[PDB]
Amino acid sequence: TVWETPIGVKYTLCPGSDYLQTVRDIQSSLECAKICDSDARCNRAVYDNVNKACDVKDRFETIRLTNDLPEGAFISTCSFNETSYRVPETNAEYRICPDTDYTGVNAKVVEGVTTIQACAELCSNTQDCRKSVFDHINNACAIKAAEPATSIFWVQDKQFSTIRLPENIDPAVKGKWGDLIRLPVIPVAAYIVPSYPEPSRLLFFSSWSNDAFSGASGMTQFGDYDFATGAISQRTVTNTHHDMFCPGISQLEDGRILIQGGSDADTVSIYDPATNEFTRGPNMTLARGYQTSCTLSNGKVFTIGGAYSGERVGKNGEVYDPVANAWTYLPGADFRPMLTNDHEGIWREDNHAWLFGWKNGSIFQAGPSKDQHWYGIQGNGTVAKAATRDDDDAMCGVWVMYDAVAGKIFSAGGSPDYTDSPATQRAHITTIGEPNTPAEVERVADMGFPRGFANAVVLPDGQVLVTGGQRMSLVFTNTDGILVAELFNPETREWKQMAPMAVPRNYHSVSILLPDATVFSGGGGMCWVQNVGDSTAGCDKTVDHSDGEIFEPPYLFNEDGSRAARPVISAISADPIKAGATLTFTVEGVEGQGTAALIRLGSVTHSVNSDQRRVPLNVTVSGNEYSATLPDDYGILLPGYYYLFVSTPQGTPSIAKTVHVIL
Ligand SMILES: *[C@@H]1O[C@H](CO)[C@@H](O)[C@H](O)[C@H]1NC(C)=O
Ligand code: NA
Repeated sequence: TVWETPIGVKYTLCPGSDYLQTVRDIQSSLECAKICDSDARCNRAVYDNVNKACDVKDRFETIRLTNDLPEGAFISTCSFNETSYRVPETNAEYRICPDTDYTGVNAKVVEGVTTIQACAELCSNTQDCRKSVFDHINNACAIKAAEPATSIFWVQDKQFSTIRLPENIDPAVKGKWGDLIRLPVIPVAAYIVPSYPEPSRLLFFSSWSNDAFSGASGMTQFGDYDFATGAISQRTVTNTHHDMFCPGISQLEDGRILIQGGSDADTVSIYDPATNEFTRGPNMTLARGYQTSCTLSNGKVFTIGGAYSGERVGKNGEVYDPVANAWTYLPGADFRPMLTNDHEGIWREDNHAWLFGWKNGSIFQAGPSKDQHWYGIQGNGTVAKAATRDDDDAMCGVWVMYDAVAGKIFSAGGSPDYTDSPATQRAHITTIGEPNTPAEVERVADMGFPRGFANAVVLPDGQVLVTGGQRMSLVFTNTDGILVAELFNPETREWKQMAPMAVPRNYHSVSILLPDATVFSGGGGMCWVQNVGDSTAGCDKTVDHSDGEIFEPPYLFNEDGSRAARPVISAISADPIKAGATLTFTVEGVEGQGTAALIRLGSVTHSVNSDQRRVPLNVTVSGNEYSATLPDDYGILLPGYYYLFVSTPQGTPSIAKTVHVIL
């Protein structure tokens, strides 16, 4: 049986079970349960039908706390009924969420506060109190330290109640986060499934466990999130003998997803959206993990680096040809020029290269190494310096091609070492034109927050949303996770701070652009255990975030906070299209002339998204009939699957329609 209190707390009564307070003249299970709920310390109690007594820890019956979320779960909204509370003679009202805590630095902790009301009163008498916590077990009141200088998290915990002064957030300025979406496996890696008329599914994957990894295992846990309908499922992919944790990821011309190395460091898996199945690729010429791969102008996939797994040495380039179905080793694609200097040595130094497919089968490497390089696949491979981005390495910085037409790359954050490393606020616009000629680098305004292990996406208007990351790179921690998202506007070279997300998204988190021009932010954590099947019970679960949250940017909102009217792409052929061809589509529901941009479908892991890029379009209109001449350079318009967004003149985007660019 399950009893639900008047605020929504849940207890599970199992008649016939046994396992601080012992109350007699209790007639039933329900009564003992009501005793359990009275006591902030009570997770489990025993009803004794024989002696008619209730023990707060057959002849007996057990009572167990069983909320929809477990104790210690991060929340974005009160799980239970909230109350308002105004401090007498104050004209200052607070929301109170029972059975929850605010974790993080305290401005003050005060002993001998015996009621929630006295805790609210203390908050009212403390300058700059926006969040306080009442400790039901110890009779103490904590005032939380000021945000966003400090990061404060909202956790489900019966010991406490939270007290807050609501902040008015204008979504027309700051966007809006939805609530946490619980997932079966930590989304350490994710990709949009190509589909017509628009994608509806995000696949995501961890390792052999939903919240743990080891080494080679031959299995990956996947989740499948239909963001159209909210349906979620999971599967264990074993048929490719591939633990896909810590891989390279690239989308092929035909929208198949090439997942390369990681825990099974020499294994390759190909996801086919048409079948929803994985097939074995050919083994890589070199075993690799934590490498980046990029799809090229000719549909081949280049990769370099990957010392995380396989041999613990620098890894030269190689290239996959999906038509020959072959890997070729490229020793002339030398790892040495692209190394960082890391306190953990070569294991780290060749990891997570900022790689972009460009003109004539070239590769631009934008970082994270101080120096930028051109790589190529001709002969045995090529390498040359292109520019100096910065005076330090920015390992796991964010980076995105926000304007492929103008060769524009934005990068921000990262840390000089992979871990135990203060993150930078530095940001840069890199401009590329002719491959194997100098790049240009312009330092732009610093980020408002230092961020290691952040994520970034380009939006239809060319702005870049940076989500999560932490002030100091500390693998597998929540520590000083930034919750405030930042929007960088390349037109003004300005940052704006957005609404805060609920959960820190640091190491092993992702972000990715959804077809409604919202951003999924999720994941974080994972536990290392020595062997496949070992117990995770000794793992710090507070750093695991088997969930995500979706950000609506400012462009989705009118000045009054209502949802702005979106253009509708009412008709577009599902036929593939070549570079230089004319895309035509019908647009309804726009006042004045829409703009159009293509955004390549994303794939993401370890602060690496080598599949996304924005290709802005010029359109001409005859009535409701739009036409755009696609760039004729496959270095700009990479093959594969794209979102087509039509935006109002004020910058509100349509739901995307899928466009397939072919060779
Ligand atoms: C992958 O293929 C290569 C070439 O046959 C082989 O020698 C290697 O052992 C294979 N490795 C794995 C890890 O399957
Ligand atoms: Na370093």
